Formats: sequence, structure tokens, C-alpha cells
Amino acid sequence: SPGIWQLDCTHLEGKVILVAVHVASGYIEAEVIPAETGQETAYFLLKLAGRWPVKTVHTDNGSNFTSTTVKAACWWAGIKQEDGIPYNPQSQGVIESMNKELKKIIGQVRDQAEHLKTAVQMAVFIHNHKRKGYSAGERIVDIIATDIQ
Amino acid sequence: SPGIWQLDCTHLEGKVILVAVHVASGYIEAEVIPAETGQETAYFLLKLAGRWPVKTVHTDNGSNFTSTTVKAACWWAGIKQEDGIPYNPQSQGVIESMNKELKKIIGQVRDQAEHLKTAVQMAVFIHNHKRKGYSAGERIVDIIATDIQ
Ligand SMILES: CC(C)C[C@H](CNC(=O)c1ccc(N)cc1)Cc1ccc2c(c1C(=O)O)OCO2
Ligand SMILES: CC(C)C[C@H](CNC(=O)c1ccc(N)cc1)Cc1ccc2c(c1C(=O)O)OCO2
Ligand SMILES: [Cl-]
Ligand SMILES: [Cl-]
Repeated sequence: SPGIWQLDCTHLEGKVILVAVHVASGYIEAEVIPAETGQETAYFLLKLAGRWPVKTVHTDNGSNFTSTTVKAACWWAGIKQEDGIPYNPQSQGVIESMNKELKKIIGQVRDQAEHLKTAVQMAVFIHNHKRKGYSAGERIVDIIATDIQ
Repeated sequence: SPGIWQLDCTHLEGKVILVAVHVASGYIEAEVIPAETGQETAYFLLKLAGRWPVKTVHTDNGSNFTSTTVKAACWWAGIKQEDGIPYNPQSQGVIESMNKELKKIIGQVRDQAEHLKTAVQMAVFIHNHKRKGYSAGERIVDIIATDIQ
């Protein structure tokens, strides 16, 4: 549970937003990329895994599941690469809802940033700090700390 | 001290490596940039603060302390922007040692990556996972979790 992440790819302004969600907490990391490639996904995973203890990643689609560069990054970082098939059907809708929520935040900050990448990081900030009462940022830290102890 | 970070800028292969160190744990985040500008530093801080609870940042030099874009990012993210003057003289050497250690790791992985940015993220991974016995990654999580409770 504490090491499980899900990849998610959404689109805005003719650009691609790559998202990793910590399943147990709802905490996210995200980046804007020109297009979703194996190489971009692999690089994003290397960054993620140096920052949080990533044990398992549910990939967002079959191309990233298949990508040799993604497989190389998962091997390098000690990550079990799995599919992201929603065997639990509620999973699709939950990801859908997050994407809409993220796009909504982006719209609310879009004025304060010249570049989309900046607005996305602002949206990450707002999402992770939002009290729902703990925040996603508080939850991920508590979950991982409990796992260590 | 759970919210205190220090910025650090080092050079390699004609490029700039921008580093943020969580002072209490030794945990780091880093990025390769073309050159250290206010705008790059501001963007890096927005990313950092969406991921960890950044309360205070000791800036790496006077230009980033002065930068209006850096000041804007600190205001936006709720960060107290401070100087990084080593009133404790041991601070200079500790940062020095980390930079040398980081460059050494980069050299050990440099073969496994075509691009410096990739080697830097690999070095971040190795640094944060290294058992010294807990790792920096374990320490930052424990420090922050304890602060929340
Ligand atoms: C902290 C934030 C409130 C302001 C920063 C500076 N932006 C402006 O002054 C500005 C300019 C024109 C506008 N129509 C709106 C805002 C944002 C920022 C920081 C670092 C970056 C950026 C950006 C960005 O604007 O995308 O781009 C990559 O490096
Ligand atoms: C996971 C790692 C073991 C291998 C990845 C693929 N690299 C190679 O196959 C390769 C090619 C030529 C060499 N002389 C050495 C390694 C690294 C990687 C992943 C994502 C990226 C990258 C890189 C990068 O190589 O910098 O660049 C930006 O997006
Ligand atoms: Cl870690
Ligand atoms: Cl946070």
C-alpha cells in the first residue's frame, strides 16, 4: 500500500500533463511534457523514485507498459512495473474526477502564470495542501512514516 | 526545523545543478538548468513547495535573495525567504562536501545515462536512499510526520 503509485496522462492547451498519484493518500506529482513518450515517462519515474519510496507503479497505458526505456527505468529504480487495468471499476472514475479537479485548479491560477508548466505546479501545490481533516501531503507522510516504524 | 531548506548551486559539464537540501535530514532534490536565474530558481521552489512543506528557504546567494521572481514565488507558496549566510561556519564545508559527494555519484552513473539531467536524478536517488542506520528519505519523512502529530 505505501509504495503504490498510478500514472495518469491528461491533455490541456495542446500539451500533455503527466501525473503520478500515490493511491493510498491522493498525493500527486505532475509535469507538462510535449507528448507522452517512453523516454519522458522513464525520466519522470526516475525523478519520482528518488523522492518517494516507489515500490509499484501502475502504468497509464500499454505503450508505457511496453516501452523498453520505461522498463529500464523501473529496473534501475527497483520499481515493479504493473498494468493499470481497473479490475476495480471505480478506479476509472476516480482518475477522471482528479483530472477534472486538476484542470479546474489550473483554470483558477492560469492568470497568475505565463506558462502552463507553472500553472500545473501551482495546481499540484493546491491539490496536495487542500484540507479535506488532513491534506494529501500529510497523509502520504503519515502512511510512509507508519510503514518505516 | 522540519520546514527549513537550503538552496545550493554547483557546476558540472558547463551546466548548472540547482540543489535544495532539507537541513535536518540531508534529503535533497536537484535539477539541471542552463544557468542560475531568478526565474529558474522561482520555478524550482514552486515545484519543491508543492511536494514538501517548505516553511523557510535559505537562498544560495544575494541575486536569488533579491530576485523579484523568487520573491513572488516565495510569497505565492507561503515561504519565508531568508539569507544563507553561514553564521555557523561549519555550514560552508558541509555544503561543499555534499557537492563533491554528488559529483562523485554522478561520475559513477554517468556511463548509464546519455544526458546529465538523468545522471543527476540517479545521483539524487542514490543520495536519498543511502543508509548512513536510516536514509535521508527515511529521516525527512520521520521528522515531518512527528511534526504533524
Ligand atoms: C510566482 C508567480 C505568482 C509569478 C511567477 C512569475 N510570473 C509573472 O510575473 C507573470 C508574468 C506574466 C503573467 N501573465 C503572469 C505572471 C511565475 C513563474 C515563475 C517562474 C517561471 C515561470 C513563471 C510563469 O509566469 O509561468 O515560467 C517559468 O519560470
Ligand atoms: C534508466 C537508464 C538505465 C537508461 C535510460 C535510457 N538511456 C539509455 O538507454 C542509454 C543510452 C545511451 C547511453 N550512453 C546510456 C544509456 C536513461 C534515460 C531515461 C530517460 C531519459 C534519458 C535517459 C538518458 O539516457 O539520459 O534522457 C532523458 O529521458
Ligand atoms: Cl526515498
Ligand atoms: Cl506539502
